Amino acid sequence: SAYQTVVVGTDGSDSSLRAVDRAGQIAAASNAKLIIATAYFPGNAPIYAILREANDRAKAAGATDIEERPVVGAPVDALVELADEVKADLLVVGNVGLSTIAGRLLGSVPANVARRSKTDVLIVHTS
Amino acid sequence: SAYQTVVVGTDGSDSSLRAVDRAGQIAAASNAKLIIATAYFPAPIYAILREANDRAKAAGATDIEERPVVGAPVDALVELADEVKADLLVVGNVGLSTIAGRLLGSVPANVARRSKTDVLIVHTS
Ligand SMILES: Nc1ncnc2c1ncn2[C@@H]1O[C@@H]2COP(=O)(O)O[C@H]2[C@H]1O
Ligand SMILES: Nc1ncnc2c1ncn2[C@@H]1O[C@@H]2COP(=O)(O)O[C@H]2[C@H]1O
Ligand SMILES: [Cl-]
Ligand SMILES: [Cl-]
Repeated sequence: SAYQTVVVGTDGSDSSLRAVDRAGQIAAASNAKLIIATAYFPGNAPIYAILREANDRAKAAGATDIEERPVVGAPVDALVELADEVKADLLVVGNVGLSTIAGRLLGSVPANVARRSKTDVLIVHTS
Repeated sequence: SAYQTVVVGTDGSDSSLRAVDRAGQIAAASNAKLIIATAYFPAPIYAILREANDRAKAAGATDIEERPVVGAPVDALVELADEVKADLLVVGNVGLSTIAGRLLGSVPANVARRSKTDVLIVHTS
């Protein structure tokens, strides 16, 4: 059953843009819609700079159906909620934060996304 | 450039066979080889792997290897992915969102953290 809708979270980090490269490849192969999301607490010119570069990276990896979503709020909430809202088949994040003791105990975006998601989660090895 | 070598872990559970189903489909769509791995301690095992092969085929995959590996699930999956130069490791989600899991460890969380490859955690339960 092919992925139809893939959501990828980027904060503009090089690590995260690697997560976008991969989501873009997976989307192009599944023939899926890719949704690039960037969560932020709000001026807001850099959020759209992040989304256009992510778009360019995803398009270079093959994706052709790409949507950009600037989302107001915290990263975990914004990605999980977005994924429920668009009925995403897959949610993609990088792995920054997964290995520190403080991230394991206090939280990180990939770990909390993995725990909270009701869909498949791809954790791209970006660091 | 796609994923070319996909590893999926199964213990024979129905939940882990849904992870095999998804890995099969990804392998098909990517044009990759699928490796089906079952970690154990010292054969139920070939029964398990034959079911998994059947499911993976049903899913579109054709280039399949069965690989039984000795040891604990996380160690065996992570070492195998290293040895076979896996581009993607696929596991199901049992234990991931439970406190028992934070306390005893879960396969998916430990794999996500310790693998050196992309990890797809399938929402199998
Ligand atoms: N502000 C954000 N918006 C969307 N996703 C984010 C944000 N911050 C962190 N993430 C995700 O968490 C990931 C942690 O590792 P990466 O930097 O490789 O990639 C990151 C993104 O996928
Ligand atoms: N002995 C094992 N061999 C390989 N993979 C395992 C083993 N035990 C658990 N797993 C993996 O961890 C996942 C936990 O959820 P599932 O049962 O959906 O799918 C399981 C497998 O992918
Ligand atoms: Cl560690
Ligand atoms: Cl719990």
